[PDB]
Amino acid sequence: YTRVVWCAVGPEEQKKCQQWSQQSGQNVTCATASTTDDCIVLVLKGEADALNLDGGYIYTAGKCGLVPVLAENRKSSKHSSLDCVLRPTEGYLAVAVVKKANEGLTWNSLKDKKSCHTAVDRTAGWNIPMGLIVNQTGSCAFDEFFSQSCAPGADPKSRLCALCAGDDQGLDKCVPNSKEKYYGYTGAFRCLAEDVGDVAFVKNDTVWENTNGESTADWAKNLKREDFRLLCLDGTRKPVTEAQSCHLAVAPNHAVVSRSDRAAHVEQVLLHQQALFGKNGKNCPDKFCLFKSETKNLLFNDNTECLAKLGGRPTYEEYLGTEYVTAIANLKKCSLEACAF
Ligand SMILES: *[C@@H]1O[C@H](CO)[C@@H](O[C@@H]2O[C@H](CO)[C@@H](O[C@@H]3O[C@H](CO)[C@@H](O[C@@H]4O[C@H](CO)[C@@H](O[C@@H]5O[C@H](CO)[C@@H](O[C@@H]6O[C@H](CO)[C@@H](O)[C@H](O)[C@@H]6O)[C@H](O)[C@@H]5O)[C@H](O)[C@@H]4O)[C@H](O)[C@@H]3O)[C@H](O)[C@H]2NC(C)=O)[C@H](O)[C@H]1NC(C)=O
Ligand SMILES: *[C@@H]1O[C@H](CO)[C@@H](O[C@@H]2O[C@H](CO)[C@@H](O[C@H]3O[C@H](CO[C@@H]4O[C@H](CO)[C@@H](O)[C@H](O)[C@@H]4O)[C@@H](OC4O[C@H](CO)[C@@H](O)[C@H](O)[C@@H]4O)[C@H](O)[C@@H]3O)[C@H](O)[C@H]2NC(C)=O)[C@H](O)[C@H]1NC(C)=O
Ligand SMILES: *[C@@H]1O[C@H](CO)[C@@H](O[C@@H]2O[C@H](CO)[C@@H](O)[C@H](O)[C@H]2NC(C)=O)[C@H](O)[C@H]1NC(C)=O
Ligand SMILES: OC[C@H]1O[C@H](O[C@H]2[C@H](O)[C@@H](O)[C@H](O)O[C@@H]2CO)[C@H](O)[C@@H](O)[C@@H]1O
Ligand SMILES: [Fe+3]
Ligand SMILES: [Zn+2]
Ligand SMILES: [Zn+2]
Ligand SMILES: [Zn+2]
Repeated sequence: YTRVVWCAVGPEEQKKCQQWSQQSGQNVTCATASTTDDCIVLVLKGEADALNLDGGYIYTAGKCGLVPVLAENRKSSKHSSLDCVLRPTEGYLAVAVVKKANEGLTWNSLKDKKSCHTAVDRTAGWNIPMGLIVNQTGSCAFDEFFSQSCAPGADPKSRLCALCAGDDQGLDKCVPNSKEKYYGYTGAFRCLAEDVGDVAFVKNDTVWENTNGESTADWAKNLKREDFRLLCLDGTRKPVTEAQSCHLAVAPNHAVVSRSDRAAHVEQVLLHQQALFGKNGKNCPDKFCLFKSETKNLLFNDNTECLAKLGGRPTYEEYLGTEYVTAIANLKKCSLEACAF
């Protein structure tokens, strides 16, 4: 058989990947790159096999010929009798989150406010909110909309990176990897929690997972759900319990992608690796947990119960959904079928 070469984005993911590799008996090994796009390029070159991607990155990867293999499946209600690996995914809720204390901030007064984004090109953090904003403002100048932002992956000298903080030393400001303090779901929510931004573009789960003691992290320790609100598209504000009626979109779950020629083997290896290291995994938590990273969502989201089989052997467009694909396409006209590499 062959080994599977995972691609880790940044040095923290690399550390986790190297643990996984050690525990896997080298069935999985690790390549690393600085950005998700660079990992995609490694995969395209055949120098890595696979990584797990947000839907916006799935679009990039898809255009370049990479295919979805398995999807993250979090806890559900529905389809409650089937195994996680066979339970249909549900998709996560992209939300706009503000402080309750920031009274009178709504969707319609976001202009010239400070924003926190997971990263450029990600679903909840970018594609959905900026796609909506471009459409409603009828302008492609999404780079001049918020007074300041943290939008990892944007030009570090620009207003879209002005709120980003980098790493301990204050290097890597605005890089789109976990070295950036305000990267990703948990980083963007932290940017809001610390009042660096006025609004965070994250998902519903992020808010719950980092409040009311669900996170023991210093910046999250003491956060309370009731101190946050969601911005609905109709201009109202709701408690974070109302995400099902106050979201920006429903997003397709992050999913593993590979070259088509390696998909079957990546799939088999992953199904076995999560049997060992997944949620009820034979050797998790004693040895290693693939879906834990102390809240940092490294390699996979920490709320992943399993990687689930896809159904209909879907193309990247089918997996993302035609509506989301066209929304992305429309947005990218601002910055039209390619491989961008
Ligand atoms: C925004 O993001 C949040 C973070 O992801 C989401 O919150 C999380 O939601 C999930 C569930 O969607 C929660 O997971 C659960 O946590 C529970 C406690 O830790 C677990 O314990 C029990 O789980 C059972 C299964 O869900 C529940 O029992 C029931 O299920 C039975 C059988 O299906 C049903 O049967 C009925 O029961 C009735 C009782 O009176 C009876 O009258 C009827 O005749 C009928 O028999 C019924 O549905 C029942 O409720 C049980 O209640 C426990 O919950 C559970 O296994 C699961 O792991 C996370 O805890 C949430 N996380 C946090 C931090 O809150 C949030 O949902 C999301 N928002 C939106 C809108 O998507
Ligand atoms: C920012 O603005 C842009 C521009 O408005 C916007 O892009 C537009 O997005 C629209 C929504 O995706 C899109 O409109 C479409 O819907 C048509 C049908 O959608 C269907 O739903 C019904 C009901 O569930 C079902 O019958 C279908 O199964 C579809 O799921 C779609 O197609 C048609 O084909 C059908 C046959 O296959 C026919 O029955 C029917 O006659 C239609 O011809 C359209 O192709 C289209 O997807 C707009 O096209 C699109 N505009 C442009 C110019 O591209 C972005 O969405 C927005 N950004 C954000 C983030 O919101
Ligand atoms: C690494 O991958 C190999 C190949 O899939 C696994 O090998 C299994 O080994 C046991 C014991 O020799 C056999 O009974 C199985 O038949 C092998 N797998 C298959 C399906 O051929 C091995 O278990 C993996 N190790 C880890 C730690 O992941
Ligand atoms: O792959 C299943 C995905 O289903 C949805 O996608 C729909 C989409 O809503 C619609 O525009 C189109 O007509 O059909 C696709 C199915 O490919 C969601 O995008 C996701 O929840 C699912 O991954
Ligand atoms: Fe995402
Ligand atoms: Zn092999
Ligand atoms: Zn909806
Ligand atoms: Zn198909």
